[PDB]
Amino acid sequence: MLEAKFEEASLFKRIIDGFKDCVQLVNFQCKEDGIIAQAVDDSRVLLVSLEIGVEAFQEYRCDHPVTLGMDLTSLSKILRCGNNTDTLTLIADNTPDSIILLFEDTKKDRIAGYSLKLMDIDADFLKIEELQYDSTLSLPSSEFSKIVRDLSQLSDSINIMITKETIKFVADGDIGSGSVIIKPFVDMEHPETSIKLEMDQPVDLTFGAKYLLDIIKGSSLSDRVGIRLSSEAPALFQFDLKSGFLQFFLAPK
Amino acid sequence: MLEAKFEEASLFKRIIDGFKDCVQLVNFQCKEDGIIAQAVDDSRVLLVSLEIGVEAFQEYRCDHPVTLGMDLTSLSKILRCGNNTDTLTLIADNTPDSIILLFEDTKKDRIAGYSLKLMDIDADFLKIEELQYDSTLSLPSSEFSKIVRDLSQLSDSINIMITKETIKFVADGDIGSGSVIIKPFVDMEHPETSIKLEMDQPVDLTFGAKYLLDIIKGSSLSDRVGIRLSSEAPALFQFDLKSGFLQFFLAPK
Repeated sequence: MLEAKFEEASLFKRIIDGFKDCVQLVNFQCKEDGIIAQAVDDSRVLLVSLEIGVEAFQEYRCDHPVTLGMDLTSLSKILRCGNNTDTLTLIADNTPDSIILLFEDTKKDRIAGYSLKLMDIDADFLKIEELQYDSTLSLPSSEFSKIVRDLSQLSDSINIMITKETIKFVADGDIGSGSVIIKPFVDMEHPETSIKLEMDQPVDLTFGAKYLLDIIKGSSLSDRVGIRLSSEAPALFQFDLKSGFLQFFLAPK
Repeated sequence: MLEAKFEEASLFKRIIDGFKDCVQLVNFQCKEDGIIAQAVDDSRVLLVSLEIGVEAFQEYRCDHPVTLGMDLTSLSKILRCGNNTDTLTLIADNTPDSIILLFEDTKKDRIAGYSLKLMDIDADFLKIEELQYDSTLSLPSSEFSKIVRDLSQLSDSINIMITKETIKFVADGDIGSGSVIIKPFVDMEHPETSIKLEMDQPVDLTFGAKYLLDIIKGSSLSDRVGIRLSSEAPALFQFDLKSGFLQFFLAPK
């Protein structure tokens, strides 16, 4: 048996939102300390990686390991029906054919439950090693969205350059041309607004805008996003959850 | 989908307690206005009949009719695990192979769920008609237990006679012999303790003690029990629930 209950259904919706647009079928591997879910883009360009620990749930129980392979387009249509402020409880038995999603509001005395047919996903193992990066930075995730959403109009590629106190984004296409420079800064009154940069080595990297358009969809999960960049390895984008994260690994062109 | 949630798991335990000892396999027929479950004794002597309306649950949802055929010995072993003060939620999908029982305590942040395999019961339809009875009476259900438990030791049969202000029980066997006479009475300060009798016609009936031993197991569900007796028809024993009842129909020897 598995019982994983979110205080706010919304949390789970937004988790599925960072995923559904760039991968369709994902296994969710539940065990005693919580859930990880990890998927590749088809084209092997984008790896997505979720961790939700026990502490993220209102109440959680998983005595024996289960894999919940579920279609995110389907899952997402069921999640659409929940009030975004409801209780969400996931329930699945020992060897599951199905998952049960149960929206509950103890205030209004309203209860709803939906059933989602699990499927056999059979994905490639993902070997995600822990690395050292040339540069590390954080900023409000919504500042990151706005830059990505704006420059994306102009080019399929966005170039990111990091130099001593400079984070530079550039997009150059057929119609137009964009350039944004942000500087690390400490915000006395509002530290959540700060841009932090830690640079061991300058970096200069190009990424497909389409993939950055996918990653910025993790934004609703966290005020801030952490970007780790390196000349040899894929870049890493991370949105911290209360007791977990959503990570994207992206390869430069 | 079906979601039927009891504020107190205990209510459901005691409901299953009035049943499990005299019938093993019962269908529970859920629909929009709630659940009825009805079973015969093998020997066709004892009919059991449950009604639980919507108002009996904390929250209830059943849009489409489902039959939950379940083994009460099994069901009862799962129910044993619940804290008697917990939340119990029953969940079953559209066409169910299984039922899910979910014990929850929002105070301790403890959650447990168990799965029970439904089975195909195939019972006889029960034609339960509404009748006129010679005599009708109520009394504390626990007074009824004590009389039945005591006289049962002495004889496989208990004789019940009703005359103008007299309710008489008699048991006569090989070892011993018992006689209890209770008189209708109004209890000023404590009306729940009253014995009420309404007699249209005297009655004189014998019943198998074993079957009365089964019926008095409905006692934990209600302070009072109503007994309706007639010379032509089976006797009717009823424990009222908050918005339903548990009935037993019993044929005299």
